[PDB]
Amino acid sequence: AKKLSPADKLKNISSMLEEIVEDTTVPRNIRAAADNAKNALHNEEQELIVRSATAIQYLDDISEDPNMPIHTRTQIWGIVSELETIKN
Amino acid sequence: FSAKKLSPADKLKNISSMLEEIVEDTTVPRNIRAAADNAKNALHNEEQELIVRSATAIQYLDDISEDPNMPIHTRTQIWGIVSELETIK
Repeated sequence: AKKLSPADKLKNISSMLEEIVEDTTVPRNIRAAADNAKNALHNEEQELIVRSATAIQYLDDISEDPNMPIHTRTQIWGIVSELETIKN
Repeated sequence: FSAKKLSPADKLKNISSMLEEIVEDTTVPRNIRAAADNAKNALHNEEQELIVRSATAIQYLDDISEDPNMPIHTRTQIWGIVSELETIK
């Protein structure tokens, strides 16, 4: 009857982020934004909800970019929605 | 200004597609696959407004989440679908 642990959620989100970072079809700056978001989630000086908010902001900032591929936008939406579920 | 975002239509499409993935997934208990189809059809219940349909779909998935037989991969897929359903407003 396992629920998903905070560690598992962060690992899943980070993998979704690395999927964008490694999608060499994606513009450099968007890949950079996803890696910043990814690194934000591993800031050990912050608790999870503060890391999550930080990562959300890096992702919202880039969502404003004119050359984002349709597939990447759907991906970011999923990552952000998952980030917003993180509580405690 | 509102942010560049997916349309509600596109969110629903993407959620339905993710649900269909579990439905067609043979490694999943039939009851959990049926729950994911139930959730998917709940989204197209044009009898209700979007908030209620989303919640109904979430409810199907939350009810089946307490199933001890659920595979790890499916649990992650459902967390993603629920998260996205929760943004439907």
